Amino acid sequence: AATFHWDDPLLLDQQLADDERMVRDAAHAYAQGKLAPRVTEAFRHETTDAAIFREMGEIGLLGPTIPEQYGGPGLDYVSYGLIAREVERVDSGYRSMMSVQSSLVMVPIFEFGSDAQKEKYLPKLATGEWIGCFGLTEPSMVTRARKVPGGYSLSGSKMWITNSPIADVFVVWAKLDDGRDEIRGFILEKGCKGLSAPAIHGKVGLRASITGEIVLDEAFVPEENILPHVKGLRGPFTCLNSARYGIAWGALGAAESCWHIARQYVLDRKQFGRPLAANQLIQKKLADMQTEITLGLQGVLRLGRMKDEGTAAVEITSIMKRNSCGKALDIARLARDMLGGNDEFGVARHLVNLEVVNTYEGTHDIHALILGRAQTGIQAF
Amino acid sequence: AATFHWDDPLLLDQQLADDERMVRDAAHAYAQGKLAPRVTEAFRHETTDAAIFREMGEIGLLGPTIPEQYGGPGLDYVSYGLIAREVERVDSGYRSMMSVQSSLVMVPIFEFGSDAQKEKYLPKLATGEWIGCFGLTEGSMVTRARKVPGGYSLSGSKMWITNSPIADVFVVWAKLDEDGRDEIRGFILEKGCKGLSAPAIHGKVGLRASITGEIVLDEAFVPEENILPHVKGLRGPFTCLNSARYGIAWGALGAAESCWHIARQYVLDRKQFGRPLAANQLIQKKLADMQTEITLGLQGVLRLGRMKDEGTAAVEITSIMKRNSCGKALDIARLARDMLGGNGISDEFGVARHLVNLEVVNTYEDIHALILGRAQTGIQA
Amino acid sequence: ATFHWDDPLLLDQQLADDERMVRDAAHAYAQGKLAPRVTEAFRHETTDAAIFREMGEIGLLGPTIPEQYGGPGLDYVSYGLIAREVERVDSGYRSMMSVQSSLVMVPIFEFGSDAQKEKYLPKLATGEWIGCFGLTEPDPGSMVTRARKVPGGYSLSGSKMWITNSPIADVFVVWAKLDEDGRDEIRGFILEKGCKGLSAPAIHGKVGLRASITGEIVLDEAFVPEENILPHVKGLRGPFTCLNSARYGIAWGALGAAESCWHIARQYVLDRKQFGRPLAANQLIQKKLADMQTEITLGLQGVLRLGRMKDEGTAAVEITSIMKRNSCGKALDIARLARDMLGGNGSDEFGVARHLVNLEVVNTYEGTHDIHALILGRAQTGIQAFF
Amino acid sequence: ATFHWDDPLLLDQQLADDERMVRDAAHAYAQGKLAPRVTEAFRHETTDAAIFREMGEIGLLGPTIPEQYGGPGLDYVSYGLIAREVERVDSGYRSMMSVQSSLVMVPIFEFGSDAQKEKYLPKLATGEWIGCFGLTEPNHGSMVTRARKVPGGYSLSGSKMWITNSPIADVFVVWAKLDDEIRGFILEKGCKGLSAPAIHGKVGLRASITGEIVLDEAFVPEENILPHVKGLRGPFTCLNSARYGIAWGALGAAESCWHIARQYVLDRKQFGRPLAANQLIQKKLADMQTEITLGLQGVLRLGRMKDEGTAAVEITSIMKRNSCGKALDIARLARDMLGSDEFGVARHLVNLEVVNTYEGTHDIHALILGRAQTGIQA
Repeated sequence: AATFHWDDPLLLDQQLADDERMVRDAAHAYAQGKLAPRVTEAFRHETTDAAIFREMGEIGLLGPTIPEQYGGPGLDYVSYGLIAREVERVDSGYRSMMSVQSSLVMVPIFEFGSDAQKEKYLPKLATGEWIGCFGLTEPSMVTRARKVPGGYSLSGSKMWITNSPIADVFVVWAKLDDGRDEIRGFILEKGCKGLSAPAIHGKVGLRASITGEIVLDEAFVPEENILPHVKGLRGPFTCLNSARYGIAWGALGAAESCWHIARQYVLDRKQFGRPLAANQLIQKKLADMQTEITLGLQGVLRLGRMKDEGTAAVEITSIMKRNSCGKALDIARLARDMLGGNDEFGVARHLVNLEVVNTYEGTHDIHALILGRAQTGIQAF
Repeated sequence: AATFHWDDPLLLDQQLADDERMVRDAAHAYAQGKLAPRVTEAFRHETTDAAIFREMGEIGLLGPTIPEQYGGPGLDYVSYGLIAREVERVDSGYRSMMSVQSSLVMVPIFEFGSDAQKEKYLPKLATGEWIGCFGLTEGSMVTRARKVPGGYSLSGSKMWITNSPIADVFVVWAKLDEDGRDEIRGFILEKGCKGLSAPAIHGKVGLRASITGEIVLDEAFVPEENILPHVKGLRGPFTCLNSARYGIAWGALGAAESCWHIARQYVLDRKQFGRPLAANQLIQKKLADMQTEITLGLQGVLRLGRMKDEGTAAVEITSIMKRNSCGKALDIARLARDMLGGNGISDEFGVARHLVNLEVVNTYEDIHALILGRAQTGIQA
Repeated sequence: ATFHWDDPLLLDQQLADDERMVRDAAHAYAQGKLAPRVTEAFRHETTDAAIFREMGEIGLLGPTIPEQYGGPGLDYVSYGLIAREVERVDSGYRSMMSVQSSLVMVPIFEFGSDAQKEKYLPKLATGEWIGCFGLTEPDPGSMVTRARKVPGGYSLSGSKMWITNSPIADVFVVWAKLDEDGRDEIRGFILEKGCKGLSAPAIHGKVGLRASITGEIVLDEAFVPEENILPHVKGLRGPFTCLNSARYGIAWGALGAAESCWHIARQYVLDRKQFGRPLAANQLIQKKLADMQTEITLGLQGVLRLGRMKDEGTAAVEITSIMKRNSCGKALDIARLARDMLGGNGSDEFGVARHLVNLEVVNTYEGTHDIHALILGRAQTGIQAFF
Repeated sequence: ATFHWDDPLLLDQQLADDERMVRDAAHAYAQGKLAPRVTEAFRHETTDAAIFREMGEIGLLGPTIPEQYGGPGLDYVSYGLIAREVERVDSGYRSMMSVQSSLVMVPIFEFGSDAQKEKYLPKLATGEWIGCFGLTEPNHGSMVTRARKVPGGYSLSGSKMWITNSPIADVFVVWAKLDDEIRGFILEKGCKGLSAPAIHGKVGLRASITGEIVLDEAFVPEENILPHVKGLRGPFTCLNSARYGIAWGALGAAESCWHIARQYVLDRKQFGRPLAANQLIQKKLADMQTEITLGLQGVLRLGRMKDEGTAAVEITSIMKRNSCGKALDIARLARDMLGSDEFGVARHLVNLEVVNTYEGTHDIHALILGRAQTGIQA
């Protein structure tokens, strides 16, 4: 008769290749060892210790799928997932910091940049010497690029850019007018005249990470700084799609923490002679947590394997990001409502983080509509 | 480059061996061909239909995991599930009939029986020549076996026994006191044997397409050669139930898919405000939830099926999958029912049949939440 | 003061003495005459047309219709109360009644000529004449039933589907488009049983509402004299006023079916044991019982207050959306809750299963759960989201 | 007739003229004085005991207490409308007020001596004296805080936890065992052996100052024990009265979330139109509207029943449980709609998460109600 691992019912551990398991082990060791002791004060006062980029770099956690050639650790998509799951187990803020370097900065430069851009930027982003941000979202994009001698002059604002006040490297999307008017990507650097990055304070969720603007006022960008190999929606969206995948895995790490913190709490606490764990209702909730996490992980894992094999279409990412974020939130709320205080209150932190996460990279509802269109051939917006 | 399959987002078809695809397609052809034309009649009138057993036996779908040595098709657990899903895709009542034969009759005989019992019973059960049934419901059981000359005499009633009013072979579990210990033992019986009655139950709300009844034991004589020698206690009926719940977890997903596909076609065909129903955001969200929940549920039963084939699967996992599958199928059936208008005459009101079937299935035994609550906490409620 | 678990807010004390007496008479009739019928009627899909006369005699047909025309001249609160008592037994019987009242008597009274009113209403009040309402076709703006002017009146061709009472109806109120002067508008026409070109075949093998006979209305150039056209309404206003009336009684009725499933569930857990303990003492069971009580209790406050506002003419049509959506949704959740609490498979308790399939149709008829959400959303925002 | 999206059942029209005045009085104060404070007060867990002064001035404290003792002599419906308007701004503010009214003034008025009543009620009423209520103990009816008879007459030892208002209280209503039964004792700021230190770093209710009560053989003069209550009836009476106020207040918080969510979807655009054009959005809006609309009928009728004398205690269980659960769901719906003023919702949300869980995580009101239906305890 087989052992039952309640904490891994389907033995995900045995579904992994050994280098994958050991990437997971390293990320785990790092987050629990270096981020967990930081998290309570950092979230409380809204502090980001940028040395974190430098830290994840040293052990090869920045841009996991980027080839060794360009300074990356040359890992697969399953490994990218496991890393994100381990970092978010501690805090979603720290997962975002990492999501931005990997998917929103390193990925566009690798996929759409020339050989010189890749050689100049990727090695230093891989180590965390250089910190990246990604400028898409604005306060139908308005930000413009006008051809000038030597390159391009950019004007417009981006808003809600994580990493931007501390960023070395900016991947900015703007419309460039041929007679056709299309979306292009540009690489900018800290120090470029016309480039501002004011910080943003007061966030309710993701408070462990720092966010800001990118303000452009005729910021000169040379010819060698336009991403040569992409035009239109493809650029920004390939980035978002990569990020959603890590977010799919990450939210599940958050969900596991809440689940474990709830589980221990009811083992520990008592009402009317018995530990809370004796309660029938309590056991249904714990069974719900375990079930949804268990299925979610098979979901993201399978997506990882398909992405690795090139058989994964983009709508699968809607399923998993929507599912992980939605279920993680449900689990955080269940866990929250199981607590009677006003320490094990890390749960309250995970909860407000997940409230934000479920709102970014596409709402729960817009992902539903993506699946609805793919099922019906009818757009509902 | 990779195409999306709304009907199989994760490409489960590609996660199978061509072997298991052919087993799946064979069961599909049978069920759509032979069972589907019957079902509305059989459900509405709670008809007694037995020719299904030969039909599935001929094509080697009865007792899939029983070796060829005893007339079985020697298949694995993954293939069992695929067959069960395909039968339930038509009706849970038919899947039920088939579940008794394979899991609750051929399985205990094969596992706990003597060689002679195995060659007497299994090959006739395998072809459907003999219809089996399973007497458990009435650890604290009241049905009793007494030591007598040349064997045992049995007394008691078994309630809600599917296939019983038409069975040729009865696997009855009764308590036997001997030497001081009062353990649980299993017994084989045959049709038309003195002291044995199998009267029917009519007027069921669900599972109507399947004949159910009682087993009535009035000091019924059983030879020594008919007591299952290799099991006493819990492990006897538990083994069978575990096997059945594996099949059920797979089967409920089939019924869930029927409701989903029916609801999807219906909202594409039906128009309101000059516009297909499928154009509505509210409709699309529902279709996204159905697709999500089935897709994850199918990865769940796939993994478990692979884990059983490698002896890596603890019994608690089965509780996860059976609970999830049945739960989610019912929600989906309710979602689909609530999406339809009109009342009973169209094909789409196959949803209503599936619905009441699943209401029975979901409450037949929250036994599984508790099993899992205890597996996590150690504490029983 | 003590607790009434069955009536926490003592709704019984919020009623007027006449309203209370009207309720007890509806209770006495439903329990005495309808309860003994319902199990076989539902199982065999039989409707005893004699029910309509029984209902007529005691003033349950067109409760709000004036005594001039045979109605008992009662207030809206009393109408609701009547619908709750009938639906306590079966939604199929409440259906029969709400059709006669809101979908037949109401439109003739409100829109008809003096001549039509006196010709039709008294016999619909006694139940001598059975009515049915022809709007739904195989939303009303996309209607294809067509009336065309001929010498002496109109010719009607089209098809109506899922029409309760139609196979046994003496009176048919049929909605059809008529191009006239400038505009193609919706008109209501009265038809009698026997009329040439008019057929009402029954529909058989329903999943829900099996206790009420339902059918079609098939018009094949059926002649309608000028005297049979509702003179005093055009367009959506016609069908809608009737539906608003029907939804009000449906919103009260559904709480009746909810109450039955609640009472049945509670008695069951009082009787059954599990692991040596009465099912009643389980915590989760008590949570479900508390949810049922709460939703019913609040749902009743809602429909009563709606009842009051209508009687004093302060109620807008949107408040009917709230209470129809709420009563039906909550009643369905409660029916599902009760069903999931029982083991077995088909007895007295599987009266719940009857109430359940009934409520599944009810939730789906006279505007879906979602359609009423969208009426409410539009009223809150000024932006229509229907299409 | 005209439809009122924001008051579909015309609750205005169900209230007496003086009841509508008291509501608006509380509304005016809340929006005028409390709303401009709340963001900073909440964010930095600062409380301004001036609120007691301002509420006492306009008679919002102990609203059901007779004019004879300095209260406004109002009815239960009025208390409810007051709770609702304060919580509309913040659950923390409502909490401080609800302690003053239901957990201090009510037991003194109900169980006290005429002299205790004359000393404390008037100063509590004006908010010159700030009160608090000592029942809940660190780990725990069967409490451990005990009174033993000394010479005239009592010595109390024990601890009480999560006590709102304590670090700023003038008056302390403590429940202790004495033989063996539960009794209430009045202590005042200054009594030797009595300490009320603050609890900092709360997730929710951050706008109400909270603390503990530590009694180290604190002496209570014999004149200070409540003479007219023994056992469970004492603390329960206070809790039942407070639950009633919370039942109204939770709806006020729910209303703000609904109104904030509504305006947000009206103001914000996506794909060329307002969010409010989305079907998924309108259904949420319709649910919020329905549950609030119904919840209000429920607490209004309960109010009228209290004023009549026709309400058992179990009804308060239905309404508190409903109001808190529904308010919390609505707050979460509202949170999940937002992409700033609007984030008043996140504050209402953390408040409602605390408020819903305050009486244990095992749903005591379901059981009270289940018991009441079956006759069989859980």
